[PDB]
Amino acid sequence: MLEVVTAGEPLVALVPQEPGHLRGKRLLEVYVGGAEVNVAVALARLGVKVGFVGRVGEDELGAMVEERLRAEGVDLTHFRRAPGFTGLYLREYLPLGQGRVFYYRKGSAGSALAPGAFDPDYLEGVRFLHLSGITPALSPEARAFSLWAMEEAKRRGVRVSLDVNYRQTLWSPEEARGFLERALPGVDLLFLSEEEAELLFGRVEEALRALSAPEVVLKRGAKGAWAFVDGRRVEGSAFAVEAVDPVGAGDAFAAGYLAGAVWGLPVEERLRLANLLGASVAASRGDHEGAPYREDLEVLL
Amino acid sequence: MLEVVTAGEPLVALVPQEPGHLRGKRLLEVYVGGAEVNVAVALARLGVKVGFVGRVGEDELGAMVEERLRAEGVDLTHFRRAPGFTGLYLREYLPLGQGRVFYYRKGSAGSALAPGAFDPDYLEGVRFLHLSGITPALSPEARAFSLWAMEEAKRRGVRVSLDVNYRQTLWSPEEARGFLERALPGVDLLFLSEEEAELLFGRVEEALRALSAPEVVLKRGAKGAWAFVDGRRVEGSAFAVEAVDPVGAGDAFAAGYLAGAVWGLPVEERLRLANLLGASVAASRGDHEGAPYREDLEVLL
Amino acid sequence: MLEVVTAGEPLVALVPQEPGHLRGKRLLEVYVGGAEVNVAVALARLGVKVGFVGRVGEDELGAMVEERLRAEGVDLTHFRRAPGFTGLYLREYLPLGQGRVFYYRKGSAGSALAPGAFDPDYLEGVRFLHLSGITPALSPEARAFSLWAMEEAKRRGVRVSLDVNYRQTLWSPEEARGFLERALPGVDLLFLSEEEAELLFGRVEEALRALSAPEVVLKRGAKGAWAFVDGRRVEGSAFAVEAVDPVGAGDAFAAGYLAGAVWGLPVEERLRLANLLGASVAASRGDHEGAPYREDLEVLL
Amino acid sequence: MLEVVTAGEPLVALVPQEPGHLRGKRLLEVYVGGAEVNVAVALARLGVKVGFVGRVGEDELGAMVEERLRAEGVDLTHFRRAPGFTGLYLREYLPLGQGRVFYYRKGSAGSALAPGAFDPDYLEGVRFLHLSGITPALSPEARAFSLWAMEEAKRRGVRVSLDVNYRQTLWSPEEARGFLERALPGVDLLFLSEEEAELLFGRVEEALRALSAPEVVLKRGAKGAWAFVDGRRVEGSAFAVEAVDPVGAGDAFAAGYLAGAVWGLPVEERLRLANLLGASVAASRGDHEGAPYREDLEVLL
Amino acid sequence: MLEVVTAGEPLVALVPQEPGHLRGKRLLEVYVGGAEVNVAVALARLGVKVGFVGRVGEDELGAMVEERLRAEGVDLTHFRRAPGFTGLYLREYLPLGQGRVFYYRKGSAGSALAPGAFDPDYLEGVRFLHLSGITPALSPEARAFSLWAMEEAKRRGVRVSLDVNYRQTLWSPEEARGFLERALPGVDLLFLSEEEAELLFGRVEEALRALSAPEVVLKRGAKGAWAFVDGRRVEGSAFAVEAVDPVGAGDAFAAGYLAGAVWGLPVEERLRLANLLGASVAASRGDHEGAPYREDLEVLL
Amino acid sequence: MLEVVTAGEPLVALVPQEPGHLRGKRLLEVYVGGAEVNVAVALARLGVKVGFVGRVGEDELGAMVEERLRAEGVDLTHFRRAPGFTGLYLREYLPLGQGRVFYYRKGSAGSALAPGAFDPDYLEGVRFLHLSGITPALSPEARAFSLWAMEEAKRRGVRVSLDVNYRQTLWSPEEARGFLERALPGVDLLFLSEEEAELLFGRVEEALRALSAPEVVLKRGAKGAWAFVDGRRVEGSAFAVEAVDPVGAGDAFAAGYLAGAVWGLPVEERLRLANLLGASVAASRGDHEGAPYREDLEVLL
Repeated sequence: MLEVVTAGEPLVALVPQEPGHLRGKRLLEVYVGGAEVNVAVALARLGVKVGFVGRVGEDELGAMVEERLRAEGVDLTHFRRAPGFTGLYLREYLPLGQGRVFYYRKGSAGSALAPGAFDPDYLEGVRFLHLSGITPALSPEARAFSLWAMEEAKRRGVRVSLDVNYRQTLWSPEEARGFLERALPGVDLLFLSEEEAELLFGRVEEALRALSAPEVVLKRGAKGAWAFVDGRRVEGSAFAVEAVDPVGAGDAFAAGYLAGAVWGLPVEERLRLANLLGASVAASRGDHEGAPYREDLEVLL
Repeated sequence: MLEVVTAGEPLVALVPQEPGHLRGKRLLEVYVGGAEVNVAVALARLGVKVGFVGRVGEDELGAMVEERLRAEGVDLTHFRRAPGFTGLYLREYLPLGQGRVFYYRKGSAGSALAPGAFDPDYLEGVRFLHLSGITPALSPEARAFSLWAMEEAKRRGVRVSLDVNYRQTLWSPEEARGFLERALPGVDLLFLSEEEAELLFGRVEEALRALSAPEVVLKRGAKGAWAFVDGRRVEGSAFAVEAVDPVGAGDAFAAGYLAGAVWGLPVEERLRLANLLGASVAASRGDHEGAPYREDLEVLL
Repeated sequence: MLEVVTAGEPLVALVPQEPGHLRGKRLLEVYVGGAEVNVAVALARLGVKVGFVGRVGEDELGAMVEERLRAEGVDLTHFRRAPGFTGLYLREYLPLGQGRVFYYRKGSAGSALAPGAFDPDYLEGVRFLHLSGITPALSPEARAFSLWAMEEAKRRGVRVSLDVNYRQTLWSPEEARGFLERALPGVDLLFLSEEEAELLFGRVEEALRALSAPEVVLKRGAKGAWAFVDGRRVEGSAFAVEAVDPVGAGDAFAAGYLAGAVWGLPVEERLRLANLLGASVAASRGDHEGAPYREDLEVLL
Repeated sequence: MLEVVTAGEPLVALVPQEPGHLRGKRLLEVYVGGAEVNVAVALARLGVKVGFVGRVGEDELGAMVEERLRAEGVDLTHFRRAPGFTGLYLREYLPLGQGRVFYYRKGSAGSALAPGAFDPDYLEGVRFLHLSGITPALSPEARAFSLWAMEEAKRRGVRVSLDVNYRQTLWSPEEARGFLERALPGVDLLFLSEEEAELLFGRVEEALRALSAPEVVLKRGAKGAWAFVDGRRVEGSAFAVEAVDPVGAGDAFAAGYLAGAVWGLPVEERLRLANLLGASVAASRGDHEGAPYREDLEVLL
Repeated sequence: MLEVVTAGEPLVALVPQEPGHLRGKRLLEVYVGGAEVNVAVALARLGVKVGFVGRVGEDELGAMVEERLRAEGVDLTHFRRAPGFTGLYLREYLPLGQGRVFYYRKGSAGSALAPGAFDPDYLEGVRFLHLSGITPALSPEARAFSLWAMEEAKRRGVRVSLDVNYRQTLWSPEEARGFLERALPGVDLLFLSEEEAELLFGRVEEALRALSAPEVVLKRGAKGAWAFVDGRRVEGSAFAVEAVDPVGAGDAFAAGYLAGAVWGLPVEERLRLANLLGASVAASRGDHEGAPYREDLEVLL
Repeated sequence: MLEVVTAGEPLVALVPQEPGHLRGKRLLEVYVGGAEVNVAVALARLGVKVGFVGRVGEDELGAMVEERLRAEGVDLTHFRRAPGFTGLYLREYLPLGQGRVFYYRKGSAGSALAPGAFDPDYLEGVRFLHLSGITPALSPEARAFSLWAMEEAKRRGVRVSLDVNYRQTLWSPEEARGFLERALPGVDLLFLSEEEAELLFGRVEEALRALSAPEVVLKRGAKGAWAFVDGRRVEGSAFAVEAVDPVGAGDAFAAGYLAGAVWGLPVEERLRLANLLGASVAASRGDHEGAPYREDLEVLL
């Protein structure tokens, strides 16, 4: 039976093989990405029974997504190729670090997602349903879907996990704020970064007061992070490693924290776990390439 | 002074390094393409003073187009990066030959092109203005632009060359038909393929009766081609070479025929020339990679 | 429900990117191979519901096999990683064509395969069970397994297909002969090459008299091939294409013929089909890379 | 109108894709380089109207230089291919850092450069004329040219900028010294490194006393640098970044400082700017690959 | 005349081009390795007359080993291809550093090595005979060979150098211990790492008391190392460099220390030398790629 | 004992990975070349004991030559790195076939070669001494050396083989002519191409009358070739294979013919042999890459 279920829009990442401006490259590497996706994979790699829900176009890129998911062991009960196209994007990491991103996903088969996108009973018996603030920002359908989705998970005694992920590209801090204030009630687990808190509540302080979910984790760059449960605030291990491709650590981290919880581990181990994931993906090129496999933890144990 | 002026939407081609389904590749080569573009380059490579008109987004891909054009020696007097994005596409050539294409260009800065896109006086003194049936199919703006453009060329005693290039993706054979019937009057030189004639007039025969422009050249796959001028019909050299990447020979050919004319060469040499170009580009990976340089003809002479 | 079930030892192919002696290369491409495997994939790619049975080590190479199979859509109900290692091999194609192969598979987790390796009921309702003469040559366990396996398929009204594939490396023509004579009784469909018939019966003639299975297909290099059913002998289309990497066409072919039969097609179409597969894989680098997908036939139709 | 004009000998760099001895590599990357060139590009990339003066052979490598310059937007009014060959060089960066260089430029079309190499009126209205101590070291022609050149710039109210760049390969510290003492009078802006000062004046102290130009900037490795204007000595930001390919930062830096001045920015910003450039190029493979573009500063602003 | 002679089993390393799990790679680089081999090369590169003794299969990989050795200048008087196969192995370096290795060498032509494997007179006049604790761990033949070998070197006034190199894969700490206690008497020079001392004597302290050879060097990670001669304990330069591929530094180091001794240099220089080697190889991909050449020291001098 | 001895200047070839103008490439492959060198290797690969004589600079490229030669099994008794640099060149193969070459070898350590370059006794007992018309064209030293060299071979009963190889780049048809007329007397075996005969004697007919050496072989493109011995004229097998990189077949061929003779084979087999070599190298990228190994002939036998 599935332990975790996530949902979102899959995207294909195109990335240069080395730092520098995209304008100058002539060879791009192809990777499969998408927050929720990055997360499903990570979990899948750790032995967690997880299912992904989403759509992709009936194009070669869609096929690729599917193969990849299927290969990783993700449950695609409610995932399929549909008329339309698959969203993709181009990335570029500058020498001194200033990255920039370009999207080509508006109107993709995957950005459809509307309430009822799958059969709710799917959620039954499941531990968690994870989502990203990116999905609801795509379209009003999605927005609705999202609300609908956790509503249903709640209704089924399924824990709702949410990684804020504010994309200025998709919407305003006000809209984002509006969304959250409407959504928070149904959230049990929330993932957030400092910038995001600052950028939407002025200070990482107010944000906490406002968004007081049962459990909230705050990513704080390389300064570890803090977990907030039972009025308690455990701090996580900070990491002195340099980013290779920090483009998916955020998701890896969450996944990591998720796996811990799914295994009913003390907040300390969950964090520990989460950085471990984040670290690994950050240390590798690709959205979720670098995500470790269960047997790795085992040896590392 | 410019001898030739072409206009269209530039696109960035992404192509696998070897036959096979895109879904399986993980490394894509980056090339600059776009019918009119492919043509401007070819000519440029041959010593022809040519100018390109069009727009691209203010993105790294746009920058790339520009560098490439600039490097080739194309006149960019009326070419520039503008707000928006640059259109791109992914290609894939199957083992047995069934290729398939995926676009990501709708709404691109380059698909804007509306009448007056540049200063008409530019056209002055110019020998030819070349266009592709792809441009007017992009948007009504373009459609209008096209008409406008040759109108202006005509008005300036500039020869109008047109490569049909019917894209089913952009529109219907009816619309295409409608366009042509309205445009033909102002065409002096027309490039056409058998399938296109068949696909829009039932037979390569009727098409000829209907579209009787001063000079018409019919591409007939590897069976050479025929030139129609002065009620005469010269046949061109057929070529027994195998295609590597036939994705731009059509343009190369045209360019080739154009260079010939610009040099006031007998229809025989123009054809000869045209196949030569087509052959070379077809024998090379990339949209217009393979286009020979003037000094090459010289040695080949 | 599964239409086809195959079983064998998966192997990882390491191959230079271009002709020449392995001793000189410094970059090897990694491919997944193994007769039965190559076949399962081909079918899988064609829409056929097929399942693979076998084992691989608990190593990164094993993981790779699995991902690949899983991605292709193969049923792995009775496939898994087990203690031990994964067999692999290095290939090398010489300029003038003299290839040579090096194995590193003896004692691999995959070469275990003993009778009962999976639950026989799996076979139920299945059309065919395919095997290669390579498997029984690996070990006495395998040898036994093989016999056991078709015994069970027979017992379930499942058609037994066998591709001889004599490997001198594994055993002698006598042993091979011994095996066949003991196995033929249970074979409904047999795939064979001229050299193999010559090499084990003196002449491609005697081999036929001796190994008279309900249906036998003889691969005859580029001279087409012959099908023997109902005392009839249809000849297949010969192919004038040059081999790129002929290392798996043999399997592709079989798969091709299998798909045809599974679809209940006239022997003529099955052959036609088979060469088509063989040709495509032969025209591509990699063991089964080049295997076409169902939708390809469709366009080709 | 041109804001900056530089002149020198263009060279083609050949570099291994990774650290190690050249003797062991078998694949070399091709880059366009040459102090003055590296600088023209950098500026060009920043929006500065700059022109380059120099010669290259009538070879494929020359053509390459030209394409590259042309693509970057450099004014080639007085740049052209001429009989002869194009200078090139091979580089190699060792694991522990000990690099070594090999030249193949003696007698190149580009090392000709003699007084009058271009029309002086070109210089008119221009802000600065930049040169490197490498040029005059090439040949007595060049040496003369150099003197001639700034003489002419002076004569036109054009600021003379000079990056010492002592190459032991080309000449002795005495000759270098001799040159400078003869040239300094006409220099308004001088770029220098500590080693060079030490290596030619014993101490970075004496060098300053001796070479007291209106404005002098001293590169001091990663310890920032110092600017000397109006008896004042501003210090620049030191940078804690590791060199990827420090082979052109020196030029990038200068360019950077130049752009600042051209924009009439306070010495502080000029430095800031200069390190920024240097840093970026140093963080990238290639002579001037890594040089940022104007719109980058903008975002970085 | 040979100054140094080493002996062991050559192996072919297969390594991914970048960090990550082997299961995910699809391109592996081919390198020649094997402790003793890595060492012979290093020395060879430094101008030291050294000879290698060992066997490899009559396969393409064997040929490769030979070419490589031959190219490096190693004396192969008693080295040859013999029936059988060549051992090889696959490596994989994880993002966070946890490497893992996979062997395919059991039963290789090279693991034969039995007493008398070569003519003892070879050893005559030689300075040192170097060995690794890996060889005797391969097989009882080898084990015997080893003992035999230094016995013979001793008998010829040849210094015996031994790099412990405990491989848990080959045997137990007890067996290893047993071996050493039996071998130490004939050792003049011993190389050891902290872990190994800890892992076989509880503490790096006891190990020293137990294994008191004339000269013993203890590798201590990046904390330099200590040399033990004449009741004295010189400490070596610690190195603040990050490992690229630390897979052969251990050997490089030893070689380095060997070259020093062969040149009769003070222990200080020998260490200095040794780290230098280790550092260089560690800073490069490949088993012994990165090993510097004599003329490099010269420039570095 | 050496069977063959050749001498010349080694050069490093830099070549694009695919057809097209060098100006556009950005990645060049590194190969070791040089007529005589190409030949020594070929022979070496065939089991022939051959020695090479020549010099290279004390640079990383020189080192490379040496490793390569050494790895191939060539006798370097009289080969060494000397002060100076190593000659190199860049190649480029155009789509339609018009290749062009660029040298950077004038004044190289290797172009020194003067009479007495090695000890004549080396030649003793040797079957043949092979040379190319390229060497004497390099410098008057070389020119003298050449004469000197065969003089010495003659004096030692060593057969003199010469491959004309007229390089217009090095000298005039007159000088070439002058050289030959002075050298022919001492030639026993001469290799020549039609163009060369035409280009230096008007007709392939006169050339034969003029240059009547004991044995002369005329390369005639793909139309086989003719051997002239004992007033007889055997014709060789023509080859219907397409050139990949025809840049060294000429040498391969010669080598091939040489091996035959060294093995005392009938002129028919020598030719047969020669085309075989030429074909193989022509079918491969690189100067002599593609040269087959003895064991290959064996299988091919």
